[PDB]
Amino acid sequence: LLTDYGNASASPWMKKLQSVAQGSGETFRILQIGDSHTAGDFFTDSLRKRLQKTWGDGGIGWVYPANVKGQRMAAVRHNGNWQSLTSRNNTGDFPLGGILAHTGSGGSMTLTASDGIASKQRVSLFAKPLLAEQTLTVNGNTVSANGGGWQVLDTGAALPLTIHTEMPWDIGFINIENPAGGITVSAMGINGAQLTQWSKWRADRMNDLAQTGADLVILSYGTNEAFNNNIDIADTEQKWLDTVRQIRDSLPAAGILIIGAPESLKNTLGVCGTRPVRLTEVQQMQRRVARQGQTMFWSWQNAMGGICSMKNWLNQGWAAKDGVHFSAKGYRRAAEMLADSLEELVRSA
Repeated sequence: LLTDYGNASASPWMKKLQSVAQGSGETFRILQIGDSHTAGDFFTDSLRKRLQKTWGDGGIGWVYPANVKGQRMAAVRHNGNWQSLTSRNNTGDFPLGGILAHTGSGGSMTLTASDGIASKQRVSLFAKPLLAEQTLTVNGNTVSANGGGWQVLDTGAALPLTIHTEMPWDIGFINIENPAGGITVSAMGINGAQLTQWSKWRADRMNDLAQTGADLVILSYGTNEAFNNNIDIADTEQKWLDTVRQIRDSLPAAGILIIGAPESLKNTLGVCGTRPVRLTEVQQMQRRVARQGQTMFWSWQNAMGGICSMKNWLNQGWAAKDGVHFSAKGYRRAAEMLADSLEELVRSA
């Protein structure tokens, strides 16, 4: 299911994962950026809880600053008055991820862990104050911007985490990491999004990517590309290649993993017809990009059983009735196979 068009065993990220496996105390950071499959967190959470069992619970990772409508964090619950805005339907000075929250004056936000660890964790926030040297608090402690513009605030706190804002800030993803090291899986999904739609985010987004410290970047798109009947494959392929180059420039030591689009259906009639007219071309394009960019490629369609499988997963309670989105059990099933492949690769090094 997983093809390596690069050299995983000899790569710096692999060497770091192995060190983490031996309990070196580092944090190995997995960042899946994708569409609605990613934004639901069912696929990514399965991946989270499994890889964390295998190599260590490094903490919840990069999570939303607030509740996002139609999207889901499994590993944190939100309680506050911030308002999330997303690039799905809107414009904005978005940091990497397509997500920001206006806090307003007198703003307040608390994130409480669906489980917990209650000891002081490492905390970073993407954040942009209205005014240059402005402040906010985290569990009562004063945390300060330097200059203005988007930046990462580095601090430390225990969960539950309460952020107060006397005057307005915009806040992006927030990083929460166990200081004992281990694995984090971060889910940066936008409902309906395509990979080329990083262009909706701010110009310095690659600078943001560099600040996430991701050691493995998983790109999960293709579904919505496939639903554009007039997509230019040739042109799209370039922008995919160029996006891969940019990732490599900004995170020279990261591994890159491309998840080929799973089978989706235009309609659900008669032995898994009908596929979107352009699905196959997008799938084949993704593999080509993987190979040229020396990336890893996980075939989600093969993982399902190959062509004509969506109706079967549909019949099996693994897919939604729309033939495009999966059920919770469906995502957990698919993520487990990815996990399998990842552990198989590392075991093989």
